[PDB]
Amino acid sequence: MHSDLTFCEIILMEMESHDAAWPFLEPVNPRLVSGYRRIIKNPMDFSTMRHRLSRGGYTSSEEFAADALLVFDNCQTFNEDDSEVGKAGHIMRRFFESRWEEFY
Ligand SMILES: CCc1c(C(=O)N2CCNCC2)[nH]c(C)c1C(C)=O
Ligand SMILES: [Mg+2]
Repeated sequence: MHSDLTFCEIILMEMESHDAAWPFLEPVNPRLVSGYRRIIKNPMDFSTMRHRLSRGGYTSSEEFAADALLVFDNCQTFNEDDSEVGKAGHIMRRFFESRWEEFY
């Protein structure tokens, strides 16, 4: 588990500092985004994952991956692939997938 969570801290650090991370560093404000609340049932973002890691809320690295993948599933559900947020989400999703795979 210490091995699991060490990897999680590395990959989240790397995602938080990525150029394409800007749509995911804070929760979407649904008051500012028409339709977000109706369409996205389980919002997720990097600061929520950071907060959860800080309070010890992740037991395994599979839990952590489920949150990361939820970020990018939400992104592809709500944003067009050719939108600014959609393009950034594909960059971040490919980064995470490839980085997760050269560990496990
Ligand atoms: C276009 C709105 C949007 C942002 C976004 O612009 N920001 C993230 C929140 N903090 C400020 C910047 N991020 C996402 C994942 C979305 C949507 C609708 O999926
Ligand atoms: Mg693949």
